[PDB]
Amino acid sequence: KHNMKAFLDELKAENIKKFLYNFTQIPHLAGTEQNFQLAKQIQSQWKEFGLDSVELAHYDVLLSYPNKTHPNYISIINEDGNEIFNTSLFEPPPPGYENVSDIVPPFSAFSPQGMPEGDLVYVNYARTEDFFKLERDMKINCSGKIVIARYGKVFRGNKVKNAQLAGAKGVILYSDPADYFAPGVKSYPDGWNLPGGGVQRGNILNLNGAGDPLTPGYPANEYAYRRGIAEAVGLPSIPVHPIGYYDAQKLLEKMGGSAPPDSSWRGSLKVPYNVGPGFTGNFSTQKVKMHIHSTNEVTRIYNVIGTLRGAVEPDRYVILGGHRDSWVFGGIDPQSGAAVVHEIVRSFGTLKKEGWRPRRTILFASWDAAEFGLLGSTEWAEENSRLLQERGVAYINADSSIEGNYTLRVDCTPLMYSLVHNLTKELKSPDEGFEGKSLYESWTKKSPSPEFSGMPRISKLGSGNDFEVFFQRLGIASGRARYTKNWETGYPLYHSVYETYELVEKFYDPMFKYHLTVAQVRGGMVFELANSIVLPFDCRDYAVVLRKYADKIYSISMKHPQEMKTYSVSFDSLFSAVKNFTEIASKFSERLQDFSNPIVLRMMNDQLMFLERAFIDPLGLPDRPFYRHVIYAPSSHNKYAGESFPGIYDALFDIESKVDPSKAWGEVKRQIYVAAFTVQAAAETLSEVA
Amino acid sequence: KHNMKAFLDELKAENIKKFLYNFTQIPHLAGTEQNFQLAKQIQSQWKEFGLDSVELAHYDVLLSYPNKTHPNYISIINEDGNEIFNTSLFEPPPPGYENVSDIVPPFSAFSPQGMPEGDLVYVNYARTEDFFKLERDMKINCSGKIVIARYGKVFRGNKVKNAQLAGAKGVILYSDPADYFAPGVKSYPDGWNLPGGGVQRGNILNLNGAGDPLTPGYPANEYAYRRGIAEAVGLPSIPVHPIGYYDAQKLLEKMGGSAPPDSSWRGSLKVPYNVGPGFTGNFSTQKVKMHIHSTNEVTRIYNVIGTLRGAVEPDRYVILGGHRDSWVFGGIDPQSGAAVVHEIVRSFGTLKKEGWRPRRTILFASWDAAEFGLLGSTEWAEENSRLLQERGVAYINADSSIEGNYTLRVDCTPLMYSLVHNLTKELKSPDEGFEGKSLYESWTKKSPSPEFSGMPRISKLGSGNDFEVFFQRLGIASGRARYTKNWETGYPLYHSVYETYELVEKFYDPMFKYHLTVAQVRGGMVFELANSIVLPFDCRDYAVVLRKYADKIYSISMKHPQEMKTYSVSFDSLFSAVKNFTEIASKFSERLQDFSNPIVLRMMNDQLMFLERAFIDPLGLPDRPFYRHVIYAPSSHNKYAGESFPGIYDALFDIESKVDPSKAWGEVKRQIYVAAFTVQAAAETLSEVA
Ligand SMILES: *[C@@H]1O[C@H](CO)[C@@H](O[C@@H]2O[C@H](CO)[C@@H](O[C@@H]3O[C@H](CO)[C@@H](O)[C@H](O[C@H]4O[C@H](CO)[C@@H](O)[C@H](O)[C@@H]4O)[C@@H]3O)[C@H](O)[C@H]2NC(C)=O)[C@H](O)[C@H]1NC(C)=O
Ligand SMILES: *[C@@H]1O[C@H](CO)[C@@H](O[C@@H]2O[C@H](CO)[C@@H](O[C@@H]3O[C@H](CO)[C@@H](O)[C@H](O[C@H]4O[C@H](CO)[C@@H](O)[C@H](O)[C@@H]4O)[C@@H]3O)[C@H](O)[C@H]2NC(C)=O)[C@H](O)[C@H]1NC(C)=O
Ligand SMILES: *[C@@H]1O[C@H](CO)[C@@H](O[C@@H]2O[C@H](CO)[C@@H](O)[C@H](O)[C@H]2NC(C)=O)[C@H](O)[C@H]1NC(C)=O
Ligand SMILES: *[C@@H]1O[C@H](CO)[C@@H](O[C@@H]2O[C@H](CO)[C@@H](O)[C@H](O)[C@H]2NC(C)=O)[C@H](O)[C@H]1NC(C)=O
Ligand SMILES: *[C@@H]1O[C@H](CO)[C@@H](O[C@@H]2O[C@H](CO)[C@@H](O)[C@H](O)[C@H]2NC(C)=O)[C@H](O)[C@H]1NC(C)=O
Ligand SMILES: *[C@@H]1O[C@H](CO)[C@@H](O[C@@H]2O[C@H](CO)[C@@H](O)[C@H](O)[C@H]2NC(C)=O)[C@H](O)[C@H]1NC(C)=O
Ligand SMILES: *[C@@H]1O[C@H](CO)[C@@H](O[C@@H]2O[C@H](CO)[C@@H](O)[C@H](O)[C@H]2NC(C)=O)[C@H](O)[C@H]1NC(C)=O
Ligand SMILES: *[C@@H]1O[C@H](CO)[C@@H](O[C@@H]2O[C@H](CO)[C@@H](O)[C@H](O)[C@H]2NC(C)=O)[C@H](O)[C@H]1NC(C)=O
Ligand SMILES: CCCCCCC[C@H](NC(=O)[C@H](CC(=O)O)NC(C)=O)C(=O)O
Ligand SMILES: CCCCCCC[C@H](NC(=O)[C@H](CC(=O)O)NC(C)=O)C(=O)O
Ligand SMILES: *[C@@H]1O[C@H](CO)[C@@H](O)[C@H](O)[C@H]1NC(C)=O
Ligand SMILES: *[C@@H]1O[C@H](CO)[C@@H](O)[C@H](O)[C@H]1NC(C)=O
Ligand SMILES: *[C@@H]1O[C@H](CO)[C@@H](O)[C@H](O)[C@H]1NC(C)=O
Ligand SMILES: *[C@@H]1O[C@H](CO)[C@@H](O)[C@H](O)[C@H]1NC(C)=O
Ligand SMILES: *[C@@H]1O[C@H](CO)[C@@H](O)[C@H](O)[C@H]1NC(C)=O
Ligand SMILES: *[C@@H]1O[C@H](CO)[C@@H](O)[C@H](O)[C@H]1NC(C)=O
Ligand SMILES: [Ca+2]
Ligand SMILES: [Ca+2]
Ligand SMILES: [Cl-]
Ligand SMILES: [Cl-]
Ligand SMILES: [Zn+2]
Ligand SMILES: [Zn+2]
Ligand SMILES: [Zn+2]
Ligand SMILES: [Zn+2]
Repeated sequence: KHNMKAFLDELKAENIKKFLYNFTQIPHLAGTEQNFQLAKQIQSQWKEFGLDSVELAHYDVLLSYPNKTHPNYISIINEDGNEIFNTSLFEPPPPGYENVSDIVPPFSAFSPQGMPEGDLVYVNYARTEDFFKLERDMKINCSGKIVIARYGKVFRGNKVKNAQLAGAKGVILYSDPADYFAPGVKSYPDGWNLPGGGVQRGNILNLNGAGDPLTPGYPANEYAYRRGIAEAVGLPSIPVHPIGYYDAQKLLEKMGGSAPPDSSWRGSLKVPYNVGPGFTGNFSTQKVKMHIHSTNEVTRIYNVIGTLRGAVEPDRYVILGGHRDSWVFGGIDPQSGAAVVHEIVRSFGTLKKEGWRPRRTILFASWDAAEFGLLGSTEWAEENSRLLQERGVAYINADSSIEGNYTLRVDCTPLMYSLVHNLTKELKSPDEGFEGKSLYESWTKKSPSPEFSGMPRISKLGSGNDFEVFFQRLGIASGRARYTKNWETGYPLYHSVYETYELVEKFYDPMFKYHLTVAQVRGGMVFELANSIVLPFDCRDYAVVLRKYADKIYSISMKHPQEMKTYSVSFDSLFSAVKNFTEIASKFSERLQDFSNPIVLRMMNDQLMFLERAFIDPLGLPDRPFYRHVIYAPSSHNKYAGESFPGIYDALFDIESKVDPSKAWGEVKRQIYVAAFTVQAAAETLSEVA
Repeated sequence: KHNMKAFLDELKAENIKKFLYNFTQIPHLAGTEQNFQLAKQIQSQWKEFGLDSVELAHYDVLLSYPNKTHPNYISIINEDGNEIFNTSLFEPPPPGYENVSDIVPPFSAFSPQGMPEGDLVYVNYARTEDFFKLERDMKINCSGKIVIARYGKVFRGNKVKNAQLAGAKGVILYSDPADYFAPGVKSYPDGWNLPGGGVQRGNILNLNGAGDPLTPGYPANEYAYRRGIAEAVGLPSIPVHPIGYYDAQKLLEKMGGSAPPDSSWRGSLKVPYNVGPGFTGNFSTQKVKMHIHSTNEVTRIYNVIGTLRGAVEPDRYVILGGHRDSWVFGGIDPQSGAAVVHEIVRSFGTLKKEGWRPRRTILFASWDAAEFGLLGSTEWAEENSRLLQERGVAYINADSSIEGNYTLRVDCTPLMYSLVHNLTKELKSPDEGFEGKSLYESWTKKSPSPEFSGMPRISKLGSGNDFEVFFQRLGIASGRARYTKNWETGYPLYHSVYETYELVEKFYDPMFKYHLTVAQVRGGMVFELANSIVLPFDCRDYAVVLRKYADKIYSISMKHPQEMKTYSVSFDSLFSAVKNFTEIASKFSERLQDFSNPIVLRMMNDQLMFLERAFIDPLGLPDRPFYRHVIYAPSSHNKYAGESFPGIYDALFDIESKVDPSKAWGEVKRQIYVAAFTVQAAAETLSEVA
């Protein structure tokens, strides 16, 4: 038989290991020859594996690179203009790689050039709440200052956006051991902790889902008309550079001015964590100077797109995609994901060579330039948006398979909750102490649901990964799964040169059993979405969460009862809409269970497929035209986090500070109307069609 | 048998006549009790006729009405502030109706209040070219003036928009006998010409497809959050009032200043048609004073929505819709259309009572408030947009069935050209001298195609009618057909109190044979769209027109060869896209002809249905977010006319006057890229799906 169990049994830990080794011997930075060579290799291998067609889809997009002959660095500058301390020009390379060529030194992609000279202010994580604390409580003025911020808690671009708007002329980002050095664990190469010379790379764009900064809305193809740099989307306006904690210590140790307001502002370094501005009396006349010479350059990128044509519904697409580009070796990010995708393609291909085809078409994607702002997946979706929104059933992402070895982590639409629960009950747990038990059992024990007994935690989707354009712009049901760490007690080497094959094989997953379990979850999801007669979506699960989200947004508003009285702010329409969605979903599920008629089936499969699509508003969210999903959007304060009813949430955020409360509460009421209307309209897609 | 011929044979001229009489005895102005009573009657009758369900869909939208106790009028005002002449307070009512209550006096809907006093400038038709001539050639300054313009040639709102931007403080609109009095024909009631006391009503909004000015994007339902009047969409900012030619003569006869530049500026009145500004020397000290007291008021409107559920594909909708609201009696506009819709519903119902159902669902609509800006159809489409864009096969409009008695007029998407040609070859011509000949033969003889021998003229769609939201915002294939006049040699009584049943029965269509022929065309189109196994769309016809439109836009650009050299403006991408569309459409048509498999059929019917949808750009046209179709949009100078490649056309329009030619030609290049990309993307929807 060719059923799911046949597909799953063909997946092998040893193959995943072989592929991971093969993908991580040299750097694969977006836009470089080595990453084009890897694209060609994967294209060739996916053809060998048995896919019907495998093509490269290329685009010419804005990328950013350091200048090879004028390196980026930061200085402490004395009274005379002598540079008395300089940060590192590169991370000490890991053992055995000290002669590998073309390792990109640490930099912040898309930083402008500049050499700003100034006094530091230390801004904790540079979160919006951290800036509120500085300015409103401590009365510290960031205007004209260089801010030094520690990484962690939110996406780094959001930090830079916050720093900009606070008036800063530069940002130094660093990794504090409080956030990236786990107690009792050795630094790389003898454990998985971050050494003092390690540095986290990463882009600092604020694109809000636009993709290539020069071509928002349209693919960056050969005839594309590009915005000028001055009109580009999302580019930072102040120089930015990341450093390690050895170099950060040398910068923080002289900080004067105000004490930290409290212990949540102190990291683990042996420094005062003084907020500034400026250094203590002896060194009051020294300043910090940035030297940033990186250049933005339109560069060709390549996606690999593999097709396994459906036997019955070839015009319905289930997509498994993850990126291929890495900052350096990509040991975890993304090659632990890409190796899993490669073995999934191999397994589907094995079944295909034996005469099997899935019911629906499966598309497999190896995306380029994800590290520079999800550029490869976004340009491809812009090029193919008409096909995807009329044919796209689901998107399963496949970036890093592991970020820890403790338990499963799943983030997905409520439409896939039942599918995930059912699949994980049929898979074996890889965990110690759970041998012979299901993955559902181990996951639920380690990561319990906050609301329900005997259920696991599943998170929302925001951004930060290649599902973003599919889910937040186009409204295609999306999910992701990986193995993760224990939060109760990014990983330390994230985006550093130390993310290697050896890191994974020695410290994360020596037997590749966690990788195998992730391959079974992602591959299993794809198999069920592409083969189940009725799409494996349960609309009643959306109804349950919509009520939770409506309760939660109402509770936020109810912090301001006088204003709700004054401006007549009612959530009655939104609760009515959610109640109607609940009733209609219940009736639809009865019909689905109770309907030989392939027209009624496909009519009902179309109602299932277009249900996620119904939460899209074609006008987008306010000043964010490419975030269109009314229920979820990436948080306006943290791209990594999903926010529910984002339009209403943003209208309420810090509302007590708004200068015209009538207008502000009017906008809250407008967002309640948009949300209530969208929920009711989605509900009505599930009604009998005529 | 229940086939098309059975449907068509059941339609009767005598029933159309009976219904037209029934619909036109009292006024049915949007928002009034009489028009709600008619909605209830139609709902009841459509139920009786056999529809599965018939509901009222209501919305609360901005309407505009005169003040019953402070009437609108225009004055000539002397030096002392004595009003020496006043325009009429109402049109003399037609014979037998002089005691009918609730006739709305002539007014311009949505005019603001005001009493501006000034000197006139006569602006011909107030077209953009007329304003160019005044300002650039004659150096006449409209700032602070009351402009008097004649109706005709373009939609009246576009006139008011032009007048506003020229700085005017008021607009007087009038009907010149050159445009509304056919030579040798008697005035109403003794012929179909416009009498001197007749006045054309009509709204003067510039909504650009938004629908209700207070709720753009979302239905004006019970919980809607409304913009303030100051933020409303499309409202004119200067007072506007329409008058007849007896009253216009009294205003024009004193005009001084400059002579008309040429004979195309002179109408038929016995006046000089002097452009002004102001009156001749004897009366130089007199001014014109407007008195406008109309009020905008949120008012409930009602659409009737009838459903005939499909037997095989109930989730595919073919829509026949036209409006019900009229300015006064609606003898032609819209009741000549609504009477045809009523007989079509009756005929489909007859077949339904005998056990027949169409293959796909047919929706029938009686729209409200079309006269106030297509409000009823637009709010309904906003409410149901998710259902329509995933299920909508086609929209056939049904406003006035006649505007003349000479020949057929069809405006539609190229996807319906073959369907119309085939249907009209099977229908009998109603025309004198063509007895026993087909309607195709008579139409083609009277209205030949410009480009092809032995083919009829079919026009493009713009706006001005209720197909606008379906076609231009949502991308649902749309069409319209009516009987029209001979252009080689609006109709005179358009939007006047003289549009009565007697007008039609005595002067336009005494036997109701032209109405019957229109019922066969519209009803026949609906029958074929709702019943044909394969959708009756021919993608190759789109390929032919796209090449014509690309040739035409290139020719416009080629008026500026130096600039195209300087800024490297190439249309190569657009021609490549059109060539690819041609090739792919040809291959798709081969597969369609050559494919027992209902999945392949429906897959291919989905490719046909979503082909119009592929021409929608989710970002809309520049500053017009609700006009989304890249191939067609209503002209930016005349809402009634369709324009092809509107984005490029507007970027080229008057480009030689732009102050920064680099930026202007950059925008032309951007629009060429958007157009080329959209054509290629539409083409790719017709490729094999996997
Ligand atoms: C959830 O689904 C329910 C349907 O089960 C749906 O109920 C609808 O609610 C609206 C109210 O928002 C009802 O609207 C009424 O319709 C009648 C005509 O049928 C009108 O006469 C009413 O207007 C009068 O009363 C108003 C309220 O006091 C006044 O503001 C107004 O000026 C009039 O005097 C009113 O429009 C509608 O009938 C029902 N439909 C039903 C029961 O089938 C509810 O709206 C759905 N929720 C959401 C968020 O969509
Ligand atoms: C109409 O359909 C045809 C397909 O039949 C399609 O042809 C495509 O055209 C593009 C050109 O716009 C081709 O792009 C080339 O792709 C190759 C790789 O396959 C690249 O190496 C090429 O880039 C080099 O050359 C460029 C031009 O001088 C340079 O600008 C560039 O820097 C590189 O040196 C180039 O990208 C593409 O291969 C074909 N696809 C085919 C033939 O299958 C055409 O685009 C379609 N029309 C529209 C409007 O979409
Ligand atoms: C990664 O694996 C690929 C696939 O086996 C290797 O590429 C092959 O290399 C051999 C011998 O050098 C060639 O004969 C084949 O043509 C290649 N096949 C391809 C590209 O599909 C590649 O060498 C491996 N890389 C590493 C670092 O081990
Ligand atoms: C930090 O780096 C800078 C740049 O390389 C060093 O400054 C340069 O030193 C060289 C060697 O003497 C001189 O030729 C240049 O004139 C210097 N450039 C300057 C001062 O801007 C600097 O000495 C380094 N500091 C430390 C502590 O290594
Ligand atoms: C997950 O598994 C459950 C348990 O089998 C499925 O629920 C059953 O579905 C069948 C077929 O429709 C019904 O006959 C049963 O009554 C259901 N049992 C329940 C609800 O306890 C469920 O459909 C699966 N989810 C998927 C496939 O997405
Ligand atoms: C238009 O026709 C309708 C439908 O026949 C007439 O309405 C009917 O009037 C009769 C007698 O007055 C009532 O018994 C029915 O209940 C009505 N039927 C409906 C409303 O569906 C209406 O009178 C006609 N109007 C004119 C002006 O002739
Ligand atoms: C035009 O209409 C106005 C408004 O009705 C007339 O002016 C009014 O005349 C009455 C009757 O004598 C006076 O009571 C008001 O004081 C007048 N209002 C004014 C002058 O603003 C005016 O006479 C009419 N002109 C003609 C020629 O009929
Ligand atoms: C209009 O009528 C023509 C003539 O019958 C149709 O074209 C024929 O379609 C059949 C069935 O696919 C083909 O076998 C013939 O070769 C076609 N004849 C031609 C092109 O001359 C055409 O499809 C009809 N258009 C519709 C139904 O939209
Ligand atoms: C356009 C908004 C996102 C910015 C593009 C880079 C995205 C990149 N993503 C990542 O680095 C992701 C984050 C995650 O999903 O855990 N890393 C992994 C291991 O999945 C970044 O954070 O830098
Ligand atoms: C929002 C843009 C259109 C404005 C709404 C009123 C539309 C109204 N339409 C009409 O009066 C139409 C015009 C036509 O299609 O021939 N009249 C008829 C007889 O069909 C108007 O012109 O006044
Ligand atoms: C890189 O820096 C060198 C000098 O170190 C300079 O000559 C060159 O212009 C730069 N490269 C760029 C900007 O691409
Ligand atoms: C912060 O300091 C600078 C002094 O350079 C000043 O110009 C700016 O307005 C200040 N912002 C405040 C006080 O909010
Ligand atoms: C793998 O799990 C073990 C046991 O809990 C632990 O000692 C080790 O630190 C884990 N590795 C990582 C990278 O979390
Ligand atoms: C209409 O005009 C009368 C006086 O003629 C005035 O009292 C009333 O306010 C007006 N009605 C409105 C503005 O609806
Ligand atoms: C038109 O005339 C007015 C005089 O009231 C003037 O203010 C305005 O600027 C003029 N416009 C021109 C000359 O373009
Ligand atoms: C109807 O057609 C006849 C004959 O050509 C013509 O005399 C009459 O004017 C037409 N009526 C209208 C309204 O065009
Ligand atoms: Ca783009
Ligand atoms: Ca609206
Ligand atoms: Cl992932
Ligand atoms: Cl029409
Ligand atoms: Zn990644
Ligand atoms: Zn990453
Ligand atoms: Zn009309
Ligand atoms: Zn009209």
